[PDB]
Amino acid sequence: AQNPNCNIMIFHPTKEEFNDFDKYIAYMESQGAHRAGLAKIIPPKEWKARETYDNISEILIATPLQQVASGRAGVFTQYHKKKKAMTVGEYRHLANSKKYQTPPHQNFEDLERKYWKNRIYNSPIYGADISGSLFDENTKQWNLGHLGTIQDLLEKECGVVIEGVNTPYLYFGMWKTTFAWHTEDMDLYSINYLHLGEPKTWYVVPPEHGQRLERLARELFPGSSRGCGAFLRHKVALISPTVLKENGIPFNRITQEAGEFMVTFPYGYHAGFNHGFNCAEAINFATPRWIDYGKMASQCSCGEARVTFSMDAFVRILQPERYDLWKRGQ
Ligand SMILES: O=C(O)c1ccnc(CNCc2ccco2)c1
Ligand code: NI
Ligand SMILES: [Zn+2]
Repeated sequence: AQNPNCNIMIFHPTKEEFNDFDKYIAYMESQGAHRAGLAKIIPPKEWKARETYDNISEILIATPLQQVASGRAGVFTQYHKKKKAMTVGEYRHLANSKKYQTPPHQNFEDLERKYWKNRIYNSPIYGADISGSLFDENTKQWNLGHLGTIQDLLEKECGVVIEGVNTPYLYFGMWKTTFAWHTEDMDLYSINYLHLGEPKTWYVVPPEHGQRLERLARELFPGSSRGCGAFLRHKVALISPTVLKENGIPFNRITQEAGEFMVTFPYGYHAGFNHGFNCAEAINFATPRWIDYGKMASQCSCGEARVTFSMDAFVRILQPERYDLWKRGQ
């Protein structure tokens, strides 16, 4: 079996290998990449997402979210307070202000230490889940707005035509902005491209050990667990690497830099934080290997989790027994 220790693998495709997205994902899996839950892909040197980032300041962040923490430094929840709209130019200026800017630090490890020591004491503002794309329409390889749709994948694999669309989202970050521990909707894959700015640090649990993370989360967030059997779907829980190590949870970490892709694999729990002002683009995708994960994915039926119209069909076709209860929640 390839990659038995479930290490995060890093790939350097050539421009020829970068031509067929599905083929390359299958190749990575042939080398065991999926066992980690996360892989890094460094694009060929000939490739670019677009010409420049000089003309992005007039994008609107209609609902910036202030991420307010509760708990202890290594075990906390965050809630999202809605703020007034602002442009990307205004947001960048805010990110770079004395109140919000990245502190002096020696290296990535020092900044990680500062994050976990100090995150709960601040409330950074995140520009999340903004429908759109920054890929040039003439970028022909790994263009996140031009991937095969999940609906077409389900149809090719299962023979059922369904409604729904699948489009990319933009994420504008600043120092300490945080993505909580989660898997993707329906335990899909994701692909994430860091277009511009400062790095993003990721934590990931191997899919084969996801239930270990779930068990710890139930113990660490007992009221949330009583409220919902799939409360990690709420995307509010943070657990530090120190706490994970104390509890024997297998995980890995890696830092993504501008110009790099990350792929998350089905049922790979992940979390992380931004180093400073940045912009990422992400989308969910599927392969034939996803279908059996989609059938088994937990669902939030308590009303809290934010679900798109497109998830209806996935639940309806893959999880007909659950559909009734899940719809009552949505
Ligand atoms: O803030 C982030 O950089 C971030 C990191 C990881 N996971 C996510 C959310 N899931 C991916 C996805 C698929 C479509 C849109 O997002 C966000
Ligand atoms: Ni994600
Ligand atoms: Zn719930």
